[PDB]
Amino acid sequence: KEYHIDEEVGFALPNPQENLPDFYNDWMFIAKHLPDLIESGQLRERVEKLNMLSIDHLTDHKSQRLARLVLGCITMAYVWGKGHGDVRKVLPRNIAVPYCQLSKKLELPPILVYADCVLANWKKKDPNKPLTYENMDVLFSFRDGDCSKGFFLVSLLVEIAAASAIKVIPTVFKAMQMQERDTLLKALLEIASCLEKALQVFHQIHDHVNPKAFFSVLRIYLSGWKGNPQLSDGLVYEGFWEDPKEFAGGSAGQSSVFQCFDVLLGIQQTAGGGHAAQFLQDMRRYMPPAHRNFLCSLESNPSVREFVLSKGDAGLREAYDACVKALVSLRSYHLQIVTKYILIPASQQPAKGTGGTDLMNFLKTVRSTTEKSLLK
Ligand code: HEM
Ligand SMILES: O=C1C[C@H](c2c[nH]c3ccc(F)cc23)C(=O)N1
Repeated sequence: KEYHIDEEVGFALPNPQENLPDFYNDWMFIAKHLPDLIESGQLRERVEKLNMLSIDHLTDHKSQRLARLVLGCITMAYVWGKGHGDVRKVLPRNIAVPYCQLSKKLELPPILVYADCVLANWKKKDPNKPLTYENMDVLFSFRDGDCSKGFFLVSLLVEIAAASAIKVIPTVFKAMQMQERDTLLKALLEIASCLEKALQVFHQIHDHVNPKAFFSVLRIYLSGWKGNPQLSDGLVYEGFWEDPKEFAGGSAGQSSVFQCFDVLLGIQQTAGGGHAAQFLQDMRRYMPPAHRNFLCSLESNPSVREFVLSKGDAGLREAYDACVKALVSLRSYHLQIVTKYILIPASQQPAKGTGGTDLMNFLKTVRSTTEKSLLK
């Protein structure tokens, strides 16, 4: 099927919708003017003084995703608010019930996710320029000096960078069942080049993001109500659910990019039964419906790994390894990001990433599992 993947931007939503139908200018204004409404303390009230708009005037997917994004950021700004510690352990029935309903139709859970605040949360400034940081901006933000532009867009520019490798994947599987060795070597080497060029994109996080800002401000807003003490037994979605419900916060863990290439190269991240594997399977529930699909479509295919090892073919192993290396490289570099942006900021606070994991030995499990797949 068509797995909602683009030749140019891969898993990212292509040319997203910036404006909702006029019926929803109530929603739109609260989200568009979020930095000032919590700077004041009128956000929770402006949301409480909102009547229940039904969802059935959102027609196409682009719209429903922008509504997800609007209803998403509002729900976070409400619950967390100033984010200086005072929380709302219950969500207003009037924002809850339409957001819980849109989330059920899209098969996503009712909380801001990677798909919303990165993949649907962008536009290009001058629509006849390339997809660089200068010529791009996010649609929605939480506060000022939250460095949410840098964070969300460097995240995106990696997704973009990976799209050139994802489009090669069908060549790999065709080459295997057509028994075309030269085609397959070229394909894996191409996927390799794209994945090692994506490491340079990661370097931009230092340029456009600020450690203390991310950690003390933006981290609090992308945070979830699942194993969070602040909201002991989840959040109450008044009207929709009889009890309160626990849902994990936003994470690049909800990125299909890194999981896609783990599955392709037969790196069994989602096997073994432990904490790291479990997190990575669970975060697929937070991926869009058609991406969740794409990943198990890749699991359904014959193993590139089993195929490559079946032959005494140095060049093919070298190419397969070059891919696995690229993935280690990125996860090795990503460990340095986390040290700079979470570990040290936390140590100057008189860990806990947005996802909710024992992150340092979680990442190194996931990093270790990757380099265990190196053939040689
Ligand atoms: C300031 C920047 C970043 C920080 C502070 C950060 C932090 C973290 C943390 C704490 C986790 C563990 C999951 C959790 O508990 O949330 C994680 C996982 C992950 N991050 Fe990041 N991250 C950053 C940038 C990026 C970017 C730009 C990407 C990709 C575009 C990325 C990709 C991932 C992936 C795929 C995982 C899941 C684990 C894995 O597959 O290796 N990260 N990150
Ligand atoms: O603390 C973090 C940051 C990191 C992350 C990287 N890109 C993201 C996009 C959205 C989001 F909610 C979180 C992230 C993560 O998985 N936990």
